[PDB]
Amino acid sequence: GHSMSQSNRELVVDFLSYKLSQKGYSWSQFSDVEENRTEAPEGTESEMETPSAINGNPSWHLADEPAVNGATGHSSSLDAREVIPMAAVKQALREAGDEFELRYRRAFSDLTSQLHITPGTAYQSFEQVVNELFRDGVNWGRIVAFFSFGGALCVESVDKEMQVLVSRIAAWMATYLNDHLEPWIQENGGWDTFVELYGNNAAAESRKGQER
Repeated sequence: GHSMSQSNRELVVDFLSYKLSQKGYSWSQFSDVEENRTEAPEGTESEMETPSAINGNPSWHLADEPAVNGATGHSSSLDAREVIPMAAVKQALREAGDEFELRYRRAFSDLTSQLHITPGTAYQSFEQVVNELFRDGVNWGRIVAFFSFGGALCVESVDKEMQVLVSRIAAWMATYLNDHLEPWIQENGGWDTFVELYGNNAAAESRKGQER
């Protein structure tokens, strides 16, 4: 709870909704909130019945097939006018985040049963499987593999009826940064520097003057 704990949490749900647009997932369950109230305490354990279930999804192949983009400018929505690394990193993590997982589409199959997302201790098992490819997460464009890793299990939410795991999979992904994963991030200037580094498409306009 410093100053980037809740600011770096909104940008995680931004690219998440852009990737669930091609899949066909309804984000109305996250806005209403009915799985984190009186549905299941700490998490549901009636979802995991067999390991031969969470490893296949009929909506895990929609990215490069339905009109693929070769990065022409995703930061054309203009969201860096709000200032602060929260709403400004919305399009910054879209031209390098949504586009990143749009090229190779989805190479994840048995990834749902690899980390296992069902109980409340699914966070510790998630940090072990993602750490295998997080050995080179020192660059601003290499840390994107961490966000796209926890954004591929959002399709198995409506398939296994576990809408409680999709509302917390993007929550612990943002808290992990504020925990101890912010060495070179806080050294430069949070995630605000990432907006003027990768997504400089909206920064090349030099704004206009909506303040004065």
